[PDB]
Amino acid sequence: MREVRTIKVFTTVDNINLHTQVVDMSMTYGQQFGPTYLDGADVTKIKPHNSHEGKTFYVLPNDDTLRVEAFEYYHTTDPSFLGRYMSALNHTKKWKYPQVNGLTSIKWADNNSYLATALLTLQQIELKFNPPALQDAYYRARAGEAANFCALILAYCNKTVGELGDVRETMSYLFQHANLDSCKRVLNVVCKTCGQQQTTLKGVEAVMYMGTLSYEQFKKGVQIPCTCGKQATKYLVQQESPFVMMSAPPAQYELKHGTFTCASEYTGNYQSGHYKHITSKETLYCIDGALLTKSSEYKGPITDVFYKENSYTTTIKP
Ligand SMILES: Cc1cccc(NC(=S)NCCN(C)C)c1
Ligand SMILES: Cc1cccc(NC(=S)NCCN(C)C)c1
Ligand SMILES: [Cl-]
Ligand SMILES: [Zn+2]
Repeated sequence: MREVRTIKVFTTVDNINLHTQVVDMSMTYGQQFGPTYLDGADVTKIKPHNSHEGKTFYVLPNDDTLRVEAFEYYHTTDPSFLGRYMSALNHTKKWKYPQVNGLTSIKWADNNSYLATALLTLQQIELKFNPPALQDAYYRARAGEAANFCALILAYCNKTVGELGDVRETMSYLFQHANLDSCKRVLNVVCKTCGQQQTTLKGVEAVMYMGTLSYEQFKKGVQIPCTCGKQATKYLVQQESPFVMMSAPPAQYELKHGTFTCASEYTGNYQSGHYKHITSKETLYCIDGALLTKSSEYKGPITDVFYKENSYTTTIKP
C-alpha cells in the first residue's frame, strides 16, 4: 500500500466544540491523540476503522485550546476527571432510566441506589448548576437520558462505578457546583455558663445540617456540647433558601405525609447497605430504583430529609 490511508474524525473535550483531525489508520488512536474514547469506551489501543469516519472522540486536554474548553465546560482542573468520566459513562450508558411517578429514576445496578436517590431528590428541589456540563446533563436527565448526568456525578464525587456512595456527601458535591449564593442561615447557641452566641452561614453550609432529621426540632432547639463541658442549645434564627436538607446517622424515624418534601432511607452498615427514596405527594411513595410502593404512613431508618423553604424568621424571643 502506497502513502498513508486515512480517515477524518473529530476530537473533543466537551462534545460540542469539535476539532477536525486526519488520522493514519496504520497507527492507534493513542499513538496519535493520547488517551482516546468513543462514547465512553477506551479506544486508546485501537486503530481507526472506516466506520469511525466522522465520529466524535473524547481526548484529554493536551493543548491550551482544549484546556480552556474543558475548564469552561466542567469547572475542574483535575487531570484524571475526563478519564474517570469516560470510564463511568461506559457503564451508566448501559443502565436503565425509567420514569417512576413522573420522575427519572435508575433501575438498580452496580450498587447505584445512592445515585437513584440523589437523582430523584434533585428533581424535587430548586437548584441550578453552574458548570455547563452539569446543566446540559441534568436537563437531559430530567427528560429521561441520565447516563451522562450519572457519570458526571460519579466523576465529580470521585466515586467509581460500584463503589459505596453516601447520598449526603454526593449532595454536598453537587451543591458546591450549584448557585446557592442567595442562601443564608442564622443560628444562636445558648449555654448556662457561657451565654449566647450567633453565627451566620452562607451558601451551601446554610442549607445542610448534620445532627437532626426534624426541621421542627431544629427551629425549636437541639442540644450540643460546648467548650466548657456542658450542653448548649442551638436553634434556627433565620433561614433564606428554597429548601433545606436535614441529615443524621440513620435512625428509626417516622415520615408524616405532608410535613416534608422527600427523604433518604439507608439500611445496612458502613460496609454495605441500600438506599430507598420516599417522596410525599398525594400519599407517601417509596421509590427503590425501578420499584414503587405506596403507603399512608412510613417508619424506617431515615438519614436525610428534604424540606422546602423560602424565608423563615424565629418567633423565639432570645
Ligand atoms: C483543563 C485545564 C485548564 C486550565 C488549566 C489547567 N491546568 C494545568 S494544564 N496545570 C498544570 C498541569 N496539571 C493539571 C498537572 C487545566
Ligand atoms: C460519619 C457519618 C456521620 C453522619 C452521617 C453519616 N452517614 C451515614 S452513616 N450514611 C449511611 C450511608 N453510608 C454509610 C454509605 C456518616
Ligand atoms: Cl441546571
Ligand atoms: Zn459553655
